[PDB]
Amino acid sequence: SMTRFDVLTVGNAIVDIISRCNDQFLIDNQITKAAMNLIDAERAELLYSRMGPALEASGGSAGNTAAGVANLGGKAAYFGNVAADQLGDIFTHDIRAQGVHYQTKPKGAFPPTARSMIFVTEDGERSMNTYLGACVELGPEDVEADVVADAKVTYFEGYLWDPPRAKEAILDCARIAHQHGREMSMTLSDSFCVDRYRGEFLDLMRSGKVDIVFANRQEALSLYQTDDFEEALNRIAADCKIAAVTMSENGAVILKGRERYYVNAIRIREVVDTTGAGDLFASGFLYGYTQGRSLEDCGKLGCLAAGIVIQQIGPRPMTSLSEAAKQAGLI
Amino acid sequence: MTRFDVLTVGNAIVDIISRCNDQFLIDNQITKAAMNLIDAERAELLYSRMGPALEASGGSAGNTAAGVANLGGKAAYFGNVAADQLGDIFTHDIRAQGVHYQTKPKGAFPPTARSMIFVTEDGERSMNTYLGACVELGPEDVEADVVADAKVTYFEGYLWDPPRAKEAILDCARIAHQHGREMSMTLSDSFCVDRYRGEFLDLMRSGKVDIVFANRQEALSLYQTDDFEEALNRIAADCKIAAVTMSENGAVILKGRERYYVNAIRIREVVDTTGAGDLFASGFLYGYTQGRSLEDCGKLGCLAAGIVIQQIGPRPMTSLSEAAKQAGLI
Ligand SMILES: Nc1ncnc2c1ncn2[C@@H]1O[C@H](CO)[C@@H](O)[C@H]1O
Ligand SMILES: Nc1ncnc2c1ncn2[C@@H]1O[C@H](CO)[C@@H](O)[C@H]1O
Ligand SMILES: Nc1ncnc2c1ncn2[C@@H]1O[C@H](CO)[C@@H](O)[C@H]1O
Ligand SMILES: Nc1ncnc2c1ncn2[C@@H]1O[C@H](CO)[C@@H](O)[C@H]1O
Ligand SMILES: [K+]
Ligand SMILES: [K+]
Repeated sequence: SMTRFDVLTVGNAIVDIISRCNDQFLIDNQITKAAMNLIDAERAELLYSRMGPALEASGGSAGNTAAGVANLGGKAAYFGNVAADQLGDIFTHDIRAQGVHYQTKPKGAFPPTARSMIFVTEDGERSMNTYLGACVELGPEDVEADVVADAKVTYFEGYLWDPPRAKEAILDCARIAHQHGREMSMTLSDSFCVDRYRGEFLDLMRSGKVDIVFANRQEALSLYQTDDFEEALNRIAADCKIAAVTMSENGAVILKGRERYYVNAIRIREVVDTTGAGDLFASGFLYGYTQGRSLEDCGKLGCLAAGIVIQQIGPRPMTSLSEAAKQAGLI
Repeated sequence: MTRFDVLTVGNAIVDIISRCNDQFLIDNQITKAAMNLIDAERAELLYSRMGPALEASGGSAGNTAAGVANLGGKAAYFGNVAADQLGDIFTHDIRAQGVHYQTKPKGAFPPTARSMIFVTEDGERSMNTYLGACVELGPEDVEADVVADAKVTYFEGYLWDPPRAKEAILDCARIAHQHGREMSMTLSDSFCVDRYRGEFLDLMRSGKVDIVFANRQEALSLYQTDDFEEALNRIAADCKIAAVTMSENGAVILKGRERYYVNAIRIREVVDTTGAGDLFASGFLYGYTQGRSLEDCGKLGCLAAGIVIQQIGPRPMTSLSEAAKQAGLI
């Protein structure tokens, strides 16, 4: 039975730069609200010059998910490329300190470590502005084949389709994972990311390279270019073995063939910062999944972790998810 | 018209913040509630044992300048960072708050100072500081026109650790007083006071410092006494104005024989005490440079301090001017 890892995740290694803003700031700066907005180095400088005093926290969607799995008690690993700089050192420290295996080697100091300027509005929504930096170097050379072979699930970001060579690494992961009887999972990441790579994402699912897909409502609607959510659910269920579809305050639904399992969102005192919600939903789900739990219980664990992360600043819970899961009887 | 209300001078530091259990401090021989100086090797070692962290611009005087600006006052800062990413963060955050900050980095080594701050379940903070580029702060960093044009110049007792910062401070005191401005200092930390007791007393008695900030522990340390009433009597005799904080018991402001007691504000929970004294000084000095009564200066200080301890991060993320308006202090 013994496997070295429950979950390997693969993504853009990013440090977040976080500030609260008013609604007008997003309009003035033509930032798309609630989305991941890619930016070049010049725009990164410009936006930073306009940003208020900030807090820094290690981020990266898949990075956050790996950290969450480790926090819950699972065995996690991560592939993602930073630079040999202070931001890279922060990223390396934080993920390793959480007890995630992280061994991707920087290639030099330039391009520098990716950062995302995340603007949080009063409603708690987050709008991200990401300079990919050293993420553009992630490639097949960064696949630790022994780790993929020894991970129950390898999970990756749709966001990896933006940098040039990351997709080649992911295809290598899929080959190795499936040769060793493991499963592959992806998140659709962002509705505009889906707009960019819709055909390629559908191909990953239909060809069986991806077994388990994570989406939110917006991403699922985007995937099929529909405004009919019921259509989106029917189609996603036909395109992948298992789909986990989140619906913000309305909880989540897990699909497997004709099976549907609806889960409620937890009670929130107040939505502080939604950054990381989907990532931590994936942590909870994948932790449950690799512990042999029912699909419903995987959904419950996802909703618990996501509800915790949106009540704090920072994309990675600072409290014990295992303790919260125990208190909730999810164990 | 004067360009600045408050110029502060201190060690420019980025904070690296994590919550820990009580045993961690014991295992690592970290003095609880204190500023613990560390070398580069110890910084690497402690970081290797620290959990996932959050980074936020810090530096005691940096936080104070940011708080004055937040309240609506006009603030400037002198402090030295390196030409590196942490220095860029520090530079951005203080300038983004509307603080004049023009100190030029001198190189990439030593790198920008950082302090690993461990917050225990009681909200207490224990700081472990590698001074880095702070050791390079000297007289060359004094913007004489800024000192000349600031109502109050305020500095950290912490500046007595790096080698040449005290020379910059003596130059500031000269310029400030030549232009009829006032000088202020904070005693910073009780162990810092133990290190520089005689020098601090000399700054006060010689008139180089006009307004002194202390907490209870610092005041007791200054006179090596267990008697808080003795410490208050003595500190009042040694400086023109003393502002002495007493944590949950508020503060007392002393001027000659005058004493003004002020209450702590009501709080939801002590999340992280980092910055409490810094922000008390922000509120006090903001009030002081707006011509407010010493009691109202104390009340502004207690408001700002009470806000900062209810959040993670040494610099309030909320509007202090709005809070002051709501509390009817402005
Ligand atoms: N292009 C990107 N790829 C992967 N993660 C990203 C991207 N932009 C922002 N993020 C991360 O998304 C997280 C929230 O899901 C943040 O912690 C942030 O670092
Ligand atoms: N407003 C909200 N209230 C409760 N949970 C939420 C909210 N927004 C997001 N979530 C949680 O985050 C997940 C992904 O958005 C959801 O499935 C849900 O569990
Ligand atoms: N040696 C030091 N000099 C000045 N400020 C410091 C020192 N060590 C820690 N600090 C700062 O003290 C602040 C809290 O008062 C923290 O934000 C931290 O950066
Ligand atoms: N427990 C507390 N409750 C309210 N205010 C506090 C507390 N601890 C410290 N402070 C504030 O911070 C200042 C410096 O410690 C005090 O004068 C006080 O105003
Ligand atoms: K969050
Ligand atoms: K604080």
